[PDB]
Amino acid sequence: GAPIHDPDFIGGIGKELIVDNASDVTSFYPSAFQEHLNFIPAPTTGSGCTRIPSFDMSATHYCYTHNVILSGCRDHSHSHQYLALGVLRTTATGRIFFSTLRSISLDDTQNRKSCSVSATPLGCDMLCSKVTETEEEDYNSAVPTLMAHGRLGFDGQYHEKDLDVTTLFEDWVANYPGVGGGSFIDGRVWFSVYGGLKPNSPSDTVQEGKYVIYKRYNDTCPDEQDYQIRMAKSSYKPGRFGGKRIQQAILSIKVSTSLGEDPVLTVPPNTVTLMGAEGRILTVGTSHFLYQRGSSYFSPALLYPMTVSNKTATLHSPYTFNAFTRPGSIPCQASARCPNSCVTGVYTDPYPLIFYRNHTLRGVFGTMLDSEQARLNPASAVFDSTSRSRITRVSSSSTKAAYTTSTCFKVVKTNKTYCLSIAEISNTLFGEFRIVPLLVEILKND
Amino acid sequence: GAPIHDPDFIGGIGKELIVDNASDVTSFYPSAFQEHLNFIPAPTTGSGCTRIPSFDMSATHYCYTHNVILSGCRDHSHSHQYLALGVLRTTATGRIFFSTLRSISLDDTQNRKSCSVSATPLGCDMLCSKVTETEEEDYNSAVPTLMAHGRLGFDGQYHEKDLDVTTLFEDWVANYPGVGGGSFIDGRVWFSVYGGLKPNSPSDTVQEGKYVIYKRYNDTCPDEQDYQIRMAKSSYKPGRFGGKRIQQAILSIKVSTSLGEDPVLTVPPNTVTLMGAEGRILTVGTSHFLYQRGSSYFSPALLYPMTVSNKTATLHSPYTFNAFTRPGSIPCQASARCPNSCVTGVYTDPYPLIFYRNHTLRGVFGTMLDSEQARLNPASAVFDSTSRSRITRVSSSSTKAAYTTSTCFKVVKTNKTYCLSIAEISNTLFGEFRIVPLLVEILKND
Ligand SMILES: CO[C@@H]1O[C@H](CS[C@]2(C(=O)O)C[C@H](O)[C@@H](NC(C)=O)[C@H]([C@H](O)[C@H](O)CO)O2)[C@H](O)[C@H](O)[C@H]1O
Ligand SMILES: CO[C@@H]1O[C@H](CS[C@]2(C(=O)O)C[C@H](O)[C@@H](NC(C)=O)[C@H]([C@H](O)[C@H](O)CO)O2)[C@H](O)[C@H](O)[C@H]1O
Ligand SMILES: CC(=O)N[C@H]1[C@H]([C@H](O)[C@H](O)CO)OC(C(=O)O)=C[C@@H]1O
Ligand SMILES: CC(=O)N[C@H]1[C@H]([C@H](O)[C@H](O)CO)OC(C(=O)O)=C[C@@H]1O
Repeated sequence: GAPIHDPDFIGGIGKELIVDNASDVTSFYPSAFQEHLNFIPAPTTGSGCTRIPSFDMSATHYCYTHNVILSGCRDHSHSHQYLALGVLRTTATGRIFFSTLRSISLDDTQNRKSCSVSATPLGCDMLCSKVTETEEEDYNSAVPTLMAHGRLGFDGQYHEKDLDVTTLFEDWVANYPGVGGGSFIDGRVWFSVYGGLKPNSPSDTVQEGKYVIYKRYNDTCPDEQDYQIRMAKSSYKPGRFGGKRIQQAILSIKVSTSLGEDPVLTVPPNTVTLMGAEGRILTVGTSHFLYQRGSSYFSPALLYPMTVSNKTATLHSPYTFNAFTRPGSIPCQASARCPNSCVTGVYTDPYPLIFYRNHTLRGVFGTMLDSEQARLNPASAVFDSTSRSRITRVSSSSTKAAYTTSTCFKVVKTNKTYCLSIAEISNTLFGEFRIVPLLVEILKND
Repeated sequence: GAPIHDPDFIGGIGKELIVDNASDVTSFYPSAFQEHLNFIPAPTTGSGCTRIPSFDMSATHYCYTHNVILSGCRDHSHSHQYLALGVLRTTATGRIFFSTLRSISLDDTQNRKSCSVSATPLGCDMLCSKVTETEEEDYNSAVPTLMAHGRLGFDGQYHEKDLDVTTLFEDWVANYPGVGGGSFIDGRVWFSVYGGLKPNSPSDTVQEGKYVIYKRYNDTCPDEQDYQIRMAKSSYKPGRFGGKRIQQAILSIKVSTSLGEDPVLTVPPNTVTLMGAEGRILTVGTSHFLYQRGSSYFSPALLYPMTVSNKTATLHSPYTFNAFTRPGSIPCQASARCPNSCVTGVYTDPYPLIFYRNHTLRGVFGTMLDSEQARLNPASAVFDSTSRSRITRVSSSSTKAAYTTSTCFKVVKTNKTYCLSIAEISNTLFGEFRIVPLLVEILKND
């Protein structure tokens, strides 16, 4: 009898929440922040660093995890992980609360990093990278980044198995997990991923030449056409890692009593994907979406529809929201409209919230950071391809923030739609960051 | 099969930690705060108020609870309690983390306040006072404060039974749990409760003329022996609650599947006890103590030796740790030495740490608010009968704070002793307070 959310939630997890062909996506907006049970551990010392939140939830249980670095967020020697496996429940007065059932600190010699979780029928699958050298150091590591598929079962026990990267990520130099969540689809769990591709490798050659240029809604990038093409053509090998091709990619693994069984990579064509970066594998109802961080020139939040057959996947022309920009360094700030070759941004995923009877997406929820270049002013709101709804603010004052990963669901019992935005926040006295789960109820005008 | 601490801990919970005869109690001291699994939920909204912690850990599991008011700590409207049942575990590296197994939000049609939890073999026993009026108002409500004995079972479910206060606390006008953890002894759960006595009632006339005068160690009170007796006599009828007799008591309930089964109140004779205040029932080894907050004139930490005979217990002359003082308010400041009438102070307890082979208590661990009147600057450390050891600070700046309670334990394996100190700390952005569980390893100078 494995852990399941309370009955008030059954049928309201990971499904298409608001199907309204009439009303305007934006008429829907986030209410003020709600007080729920804060299930994400805060730093217990003045220097402790807790970052990189990853979270997924299936119709039965939810998974969560983050990074813990004793000395400070800058130290990159060792560090452990925190994992949680729980279920949603309600109080007599119908308040909701994330009730973790298994809370453990996974800490041993091995230094995992940038890990992603996903709710599977066995427990909480986690995809990790185990590093020695720094990111910069590893991208030069001719040999591909070491990876391991782990899992925290309903029994509180943890087990993992390193994946044979010398083959799996053969044509790579660096290869880390998208940090965003993974999703379970057809007995398989699909994680996002990116990293470096060994130049001139079989893999590097098919992408060689392939580019793609997504544009802003109302801003037509001036710079001549020949200029834009060439720029994009190179936006896949930024100077940050010495021209190395940072390619997107999606890994799948068979979900069974054997961790890391039947892995399979799927390297989409840059003719459709953009510069590789952190991403999340979403699943709402019957649709699937690959979220990709805006680490390149494109600023608007993206969403590449995903389809699966066999053990591989297929991306498609991305859904986009212009109001959903992210802070980033010039020439790739929040308003950037021209293809360039940078590498910045921050993880801030959009959650599919409103569809059409024809099951096409329309509205999304998530937490952006209003600010051209710096990582400031968290902001929660509903977004359509163009505009933004009334917003709710973490703070009406300038505020330091980081990764924000959202997720919505409904309490059928109290017919209400809630959204969970796990946001990295600045913190005093106890470390650099506090990973707090903001909770909002989706309300609509009249 | 019930939950239980990893074997590395078995034998190191609720026992005498240090048995020394010559070593100076103060030669031991707290390590720098450690980085462990923050198991205490933090606010999630800008106004959420989380206060009044309560902790108790038996040889098998640990219980924890705190209160939560939505609109800010001053609002008296409604409120709900957060609960957690868990056990201690270790990582591959041998680090420790409090792994909670049952995490819930108790919120309903009732308002529970000033609750105290205790680890019973049936789960996590809780005692709360259900309020429908403010404290001042209830201290004038001829009738007794309604209460209930509840319990979060190992299965996750919570159950409670209202007590027949009109008979049980028949001689009281108000009565609440000491907020400080209770203890399980001889098949009954024991809680420290306090409140106001119904003037002229049997329970009240017997404490007539009874008092005690606790003096500081070095200092000496000038005042006449006459002026002293009176002051001490009237310290039990302070002016904050209309001269009512603020009384101290201990409630025992039988631990069984029937909640509230055969409870029994014990009202110690004021020839030994000071004015009624928040308390706690500690059990270290074969020794039972009673901690009494210093809401009256006596500044030093108090630990009343508690012996038990069936359903009733007896108290003895306290152990005073004259260095372990609390912030008061003139004339009852941290330095106070003469008997007076006041209802101030704060909750900051001392856990029985160091013992004589003859079981006599020699030293204690705790965290005091190192100030004279205001509630500022936390500070952890070992305390003997007269002085404080080296100190570990939350911060070296002026830091606002409040309640703090501590429990220590030994990791039999590496034979290392640790003290967990839960303290309400000042917080920013998210609520007026953040309850952070502090962790420290007790060290010996050389
Ligand atoms: C000067 O007017 C202020 O208007 C504020 C609007 S509502 C809200 C917001 O910005 O969304 C609701 C948020 O949940 C709240 N933040 C948190 C963390 O709970 C936010 C803060 O209160 C705001 O940032 C104030 O600093 O407010 C709100 O009514 C303020 O109280 C008004 O003073
Ligand atoms: C203020 O100068 C530094 O003091 C440090 C003392 S140790 C310690 C303390 O106050 O005991 C250890 C505490 O765990 C730590 N606080 C937290 C929350 O982790 C505290 C603060 O880090 C310090 O106080 C800063 O405010 O420090 C130590 O000697 C340092 O080397 C000094 O530079
Ligand atoms: C593997 C790794 O180092 N991840 C880091 C990531 C990375 O630098 C970026 O995705 C460029 O690849 O960025 C950041 C960051 O706060 O922005 C934090 C992550 O820890
Ligand atoms: C029942 C109740 O109200 N308890 C309160 C307690 C009480 O007032 C004291 O024991 C006598 O004054 O004080 C405080 C406080 O920070 O001091 C908080 C508690 O909420």
